[PDB]
Amino acid sequence: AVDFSAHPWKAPGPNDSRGPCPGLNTLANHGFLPRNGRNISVPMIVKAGFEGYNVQSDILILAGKVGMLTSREADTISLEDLKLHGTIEHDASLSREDVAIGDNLHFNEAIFTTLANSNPGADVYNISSAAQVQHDRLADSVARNPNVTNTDLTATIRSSESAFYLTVMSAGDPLRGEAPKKFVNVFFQEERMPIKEGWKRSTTPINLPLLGPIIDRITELSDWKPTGDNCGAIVLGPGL
Amino acid sequence: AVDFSAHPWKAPGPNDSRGPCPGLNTLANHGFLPRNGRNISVPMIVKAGFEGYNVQSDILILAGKVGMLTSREADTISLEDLKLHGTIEHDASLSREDVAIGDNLHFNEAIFTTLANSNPGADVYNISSAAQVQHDRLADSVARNPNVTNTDLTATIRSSESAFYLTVMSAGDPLRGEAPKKFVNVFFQEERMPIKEGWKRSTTPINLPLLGPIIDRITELSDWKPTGDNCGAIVLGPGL
Ligand code: HEM
Ligand code: HEM
Ligand SMILES: C[C@]12C=CC(=O)C=C1CC[C@@H]1[C@@H]2C(=O)C[C@@]2(C)[C@H]1CC[C@]2(O)/C(O)=C\O
Ligand SMILES: C[C@]12C=CC(=O)C=C1CC[C@@H]1[C@@H]2C(=O)C[C@@]2(C)[C@H]1CC[C@]2(O)/C(O)=C\O
Ligand SMILES: *[C@@H]1O[C@H](CO)[C@@H](O)[C@H](O)[C@H]1NC(C)=O
Ligand SMILES: *[C@@H]1O[C@H](CO)[C@@H](O)[C@H](O)[C@H]1NC(C)=O
Ligand SMILES: *[C@@H]1O[C@H](CO)[C@@H](O)[C@H](O)[C@H]1NC(C)=O
Ligand SMILES: *[C@@H]1O[C@H](CO)[C@@H](O)[C@H](O)[C@H]1NC(C)=O
Ligand SMILES: *[C@@H]1O[C@H](CO)[C@@H](O)[C@H](O)[C@H]1NC(C)=O
Ligand SMILES: *[C@@H]1O[C@H](CO)[C@@H](O)[C@H](O)[C@H]1NC(C)=O
Ligand SMILES: [Mg+2]
Ligand SMILES: [Mg+2]
Repeated sequence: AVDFSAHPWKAPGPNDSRGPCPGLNTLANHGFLPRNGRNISVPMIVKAGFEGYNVQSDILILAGKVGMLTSREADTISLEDLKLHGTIEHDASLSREDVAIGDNLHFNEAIFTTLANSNPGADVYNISSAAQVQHDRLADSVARNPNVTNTDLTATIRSSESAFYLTVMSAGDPLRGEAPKKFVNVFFQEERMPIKEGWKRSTTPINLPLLGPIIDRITELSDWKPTGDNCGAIVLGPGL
Repeated sequence: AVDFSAHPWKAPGPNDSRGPCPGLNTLANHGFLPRNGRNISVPMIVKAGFEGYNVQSDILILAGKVGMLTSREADTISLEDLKLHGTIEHDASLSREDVAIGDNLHFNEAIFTTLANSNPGADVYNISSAAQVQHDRLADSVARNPNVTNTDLTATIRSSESAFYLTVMSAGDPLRGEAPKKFVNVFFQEERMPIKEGWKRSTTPINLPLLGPIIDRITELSDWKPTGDNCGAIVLGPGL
């Protein structure tokens, strides 16, 4: 049971911390996480992701504790902290620029155009369109960023993020790996749950067993290859 | 106010969780951390390390949050969880065996002999002896472990651990980078604060600024070289 009327969307104020993740930013914009985007713990993320999206603790504990590395605090982050390049934040994002050549934090409409224009002739994004977008975004980074980092780990994270927008913003069973364009576009562009537009929280739990085959299929269709060393080493904290 | 007399050493029972770290095990054995070694958060580690050893939050937050990755819980570990190979736990330990050829968890006297016999003719261990021990322990792993991992990261972690025993178990200013053998031996062999033997908590804070030059000097004197892969990629969670 969750009451979305008790969780209205509100635009972030000037002192509200927001990060590179539309998932967490949207939860904050609805007060499932603190609207100020600060002093956020893994337990808070677990609860917020469950209440807002029906995303389960398996993925949120795993990703959450990696995310905690990005702050200087014992057990919390600000959402903006997650911009730390090379922990989770990576090149060839769907809606942000690469840090070496631009802003790796804020939503960018020109970057988002690739996703927005994907799956022409359908009213949904799906696994094949998501894979094509990942292929095109990586090619863009390889072309324009001489410092691009593209590893097994970044590629897996990227497919996980695509799987997230396909599942959390779904109309039908998230298993199907497709989501209305109208829902996904609001998610990214406004960091809002598209309630007025007809979206409802999944009644099916979204967990690693559900996401895994979607992730693997997106990767397979994306015609991916590693770059350089292919070293999957994360940055372990800020300012090292 | 911290009262060391209210923190007696007690040997762990068979179901009290202990890990590969003598620093955290000793805090547990004195009740600065829970004696059962479970349900331990980074704030708890920060407070325990301050109270017991005068180790500051900078290093304990950084290491603590990496250590949290080893459990399946949102914000706690058991001490035994820290044995997870390739997060922090590494080959060429001072007092444990390499996981591929033995027990990477428990104190082992035969391994410890190298450290115990270091700095002949003196009643202290110091930076040069610590470096010699690291050189010899790595050589042992290269000789006997077909799955040996030796990277910049493991080498740095090893120097950090040597810097910890030299500073936390010091008699004089921890700056000096030397510790009585009688104190360090009790620390490793019994995971006890050597209070009866004359040890007292440092009155000087032990933080990254203090440890950094000690760590770097231990590395430099150890005649360390890359041997293979050199990708400092940590394991991000259990059972992946
Ligand atoms: C709650 C469900 C979640 C959803 C639905 C979600 C969704 C997404 C999506 C779609 C992106 C890609 C943005 C892009 O490429 O432009 C993303 C990026 C990101 N997410 Fe999440 N996320 C969730 C949870 C988390 C958690 C728990 C963390 C914890 C650290 C996190 C950290 C990030 C980071 C750092 C990025 C930036 C990666 C990059 O594009 O460079 N997310 N998220
Ligand atoms: C800050 C939180 C801490 C975490 C998460 C942590 C974790 C660990 C881990 C996982 C190991 C095993 C590495 C290996 O040898 O394979 C280790 C070793 C060690 N730790 Fe800690 N530690 C912490 C704090 C401390 C403190 C405060 C001290 C102070 C005494 C300390 C001293 C040591 C020493 C001397 C070793 C080396 C043991 C050996 O090589 O046999 N640690 N630590
Ligand atoms: C992408 C992800 C999930 C969504 C997100 O926004 C941030 C992250 C960062 C950590 C990722 C995580 C996963 O989805 C699971 C990953 C990708 C993990 C690191 C390795 C991992 O645990 C794995 O090897 C199997 O999935
Ligand atoms: C080993 C350590 C501590 C324990 C742990 O589980 C994880 C790490 C990784 C990063 C280490 C950190 C330190 O303790 C301080 C170090 C070693 C740092 C990298 C360089 C460093 O910041 C330094 O002081 C000298 O270069
Ligand atoms: C909350 O975060 C701020 C930084 O935004 C930090 O100064 C403060 O100590 C944090 N509080 C905790 C311990 O949760
Ligand atoms: C990119 O790599 C070059 C070396 O190839 C380096 O000199 C430069 O500083 C890097 N730039 C960034 C932004 O990391
Ligand atoms: C995605 O939709 C397009 C257009 O409707 C279709 O051609 C394609 O086969 C779909 N892919 C998947 C994986 O369903
Ligand atoms: C673990 O610690 C938390 C926080 O103090 C507490 O609420 C919980 O009940 C504890 N669990 C156990 C098994 O003791
Ligand atoms: C360590 O002690 C030995 C023996 O007393 C001495 O020869 C050596 O120079 C010392 N090294 C340092 C760094 O103090
Ligand atoms: C360890 O090394 C042996 C011998 O080279 C090899 O057969 C085995 O697969 C290795 N195991 C690991 C942990 O990779
Ligand atoms: Mg990015
Ligand atoms: Mg070890």
